[PDB]
Amino acid sequence: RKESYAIYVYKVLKQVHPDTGISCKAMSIMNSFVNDVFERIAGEASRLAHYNKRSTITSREIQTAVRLLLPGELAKHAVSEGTKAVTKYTSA
DNA sequence: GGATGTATATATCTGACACGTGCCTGGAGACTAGGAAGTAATCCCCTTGGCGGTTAAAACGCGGGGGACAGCGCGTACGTGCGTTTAAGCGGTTGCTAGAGCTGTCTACGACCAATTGAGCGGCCTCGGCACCGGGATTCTCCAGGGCGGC
Repeated sequence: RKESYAIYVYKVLKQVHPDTGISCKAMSIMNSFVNDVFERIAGEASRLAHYNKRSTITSREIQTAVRLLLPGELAKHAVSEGTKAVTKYTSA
């Protein structure tokens, strides 16, 4: 009961590299990275909601936080990823 | 004798004080639930002062040469100044649209709560692969017999 991100990072690793392992320190670094990106995007979306006098955080605020924080092709590819995930989640 | 410098008085300009009003946001009073303080138990990590042994890192000394720094020359590129151009800055036209603010209505979306159950965490059993032990096949070193030579 430690509430980590290790199993999902492991499944993503088996998606991109099915025959590659990962050490415990590298897994801790990946968990810290996911937590850092989560709190950056959530803080930017919270600030965006407060700037526009909105009481809710929607996918638009998350999208704007992604386009604000992520640079270059990372931003547009993450927008395409999140957009098609939201489209798949809505239709079904 | 005429006009100029200077002092006191009066009207006007301007920042500041108080009065008035709305309104809406903070304060007063009451109630309630849960966040956090406190308590006890268990277990593992950290503290302080020691010992022993390995060993690789740290320290010290010394020679030498590479590099930092100073000086000098030179030539070029930037500062300085002036005359000319040009465009910024201001004021102005003329319509339309974007956007803030306010009011109003409504609806879909998210909070909330109860029941459920299935994905996450731990252990247990098994397989894939690596490794330990016993047995069979192949090649290397050696001891002895036969033949020849000498007195």
